[PDB]
Amino acid sequence: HVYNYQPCDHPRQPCDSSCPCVIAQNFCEKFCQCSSECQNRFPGCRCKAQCNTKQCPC
DNA sequence: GCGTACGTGCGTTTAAGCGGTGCTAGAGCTGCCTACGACCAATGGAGCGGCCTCGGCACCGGGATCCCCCAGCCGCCGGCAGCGCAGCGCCTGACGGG
Repeated sequence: HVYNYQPCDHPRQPCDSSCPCVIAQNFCEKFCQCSSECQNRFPGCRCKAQCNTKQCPC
């Protein structure tokens, strides 16, 4: 069930299980209204050599 | 489960052990003489107290390793399953015998 990303909006709600990204089984993008503390956002892709291999989580 | 090496036993054999000398070295003691450490009275300054000021170390923050981990990756190889086959014993021909 691959779902197209949708910007979840949480003006006062937390990034709860009601989060559209959460229910969509997908990470919250930086375009989402989930704050800079949302735990569903991607962490940052710090693969030193090249972000290109099996060790690269990305 | 393997296996060796250490316990048990036997058969030499030899140095411990006993009993015996014989010695003098060295310990024990005494006599006597000296010096050296305790004691006493003085003296000052080394040591101990009281301030009291810088920076060595503490602490931080950040960047720098660097081991630790492990899937990636391949080599290897052996097992394994499949395939081709080598050899044999029987099967069965070739041909004279029965």
